[PDB]
Amino acid sequence: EPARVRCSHLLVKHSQSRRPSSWRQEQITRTQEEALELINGYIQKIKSGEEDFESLASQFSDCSSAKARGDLGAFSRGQMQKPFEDASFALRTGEMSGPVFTDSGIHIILRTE
Ligand SMILES: *c1ncc([N+](=O)[O-])c(N(CC(C)(C)C)[C@@H]2CCS(=O)(=O)C2)n1
Repeated sequence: EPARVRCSHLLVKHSQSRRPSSWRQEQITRTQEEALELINGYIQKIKSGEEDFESLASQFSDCSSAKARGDLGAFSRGQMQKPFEDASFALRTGEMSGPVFTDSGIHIILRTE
């Protein structure tokens, strides 16, 4: 394990997220059940090749990271929410997580460095 990893991510918020608003939608109205459907449907399109992960993150991620195509940069442990941190460090570079639940919402993660 390295001291830091670099990941991109796509976040789908829901109405019970920590902050139920984003850059692309002033009030998040969708249920967590609908947030996961989207996450799972993004995963299948990324696996089929129909969709590109960073194109999707730049259009639909409810996180400000979307303006950088999903990239967060490099981070060590002790910084992000534990579920995101653990999931990110359990990835090989170039590997894409399944769903990841944090207080912010539901995440797909892709380790790059
Ligand atoms: C979304 N876009 C950017 C970004 N960031 O600036 O790193 C985050 N972010 C970190 C902050 C705490 C907002 C600085 C996420 C918070 C939830 S997370 O653990 O998935 C990382 N989010």
